[PDB]
Amino acid sequence: MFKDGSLIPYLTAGDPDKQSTLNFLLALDEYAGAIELGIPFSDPIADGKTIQESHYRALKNGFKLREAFWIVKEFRRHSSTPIVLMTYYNPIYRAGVRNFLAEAKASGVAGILVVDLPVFHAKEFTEIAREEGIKTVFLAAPNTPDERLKVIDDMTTGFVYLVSLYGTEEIPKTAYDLLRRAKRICRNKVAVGFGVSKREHVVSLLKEGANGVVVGSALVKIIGEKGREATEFLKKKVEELLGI
Repeated sequence: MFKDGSLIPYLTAGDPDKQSTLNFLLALDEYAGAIELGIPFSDPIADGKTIQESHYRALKNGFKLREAFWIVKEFRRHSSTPIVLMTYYNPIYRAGVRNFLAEAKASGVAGILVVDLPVFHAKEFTEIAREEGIKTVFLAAPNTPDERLKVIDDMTTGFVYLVSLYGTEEIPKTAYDLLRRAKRICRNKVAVGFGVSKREHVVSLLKEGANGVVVGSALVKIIGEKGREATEFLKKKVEELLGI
């Protein structure tokens, strides 16, 4: 979904509020190959500490599901950078898969990543996503075996998102091994969420074959600290990571 060498910011919708999120997106767009917008959830058990706290913040401040769509829709007026909605299944399930995906599209979403999509539902979900015009993004962690990477690559229409709960401050070996395995298997492009915090991380990861590098925790850490005034600090952290 993005150019090779792309940096992909991840932001939590409504952290600290929907207007600020929108502001952060507009400020980072010029460096983005694509953007992951996370829908906060009460039990984000698949995320690392930093991102989990951002979900807590967003929810405490009163985030409401469709505000995520408001954000995408407003962003669309200014830019066409691909946006991938990242969510837990619960919200989608409760709202009705097709309804959600349909609403997602109408607002401008290009792709969707369902963190904990039950395998039992993968098939129908992907079919509906295709019908509704939304590209799929599936996640794989270091404990994902080659056979599953393949099943994942065959269902993916957007890109494969490789993650590492490991944290770091070096990229863990197990993260690199996942990347190496994926490139040897995936036809789709792959993006990596290995918690980059330094310029050397971005350089290395792209050099090792990542088509794109997601930058989430780094960005979210500044937002948890600066609140609405995070903007400028965000632009500096991305420039730092890009060597500019």
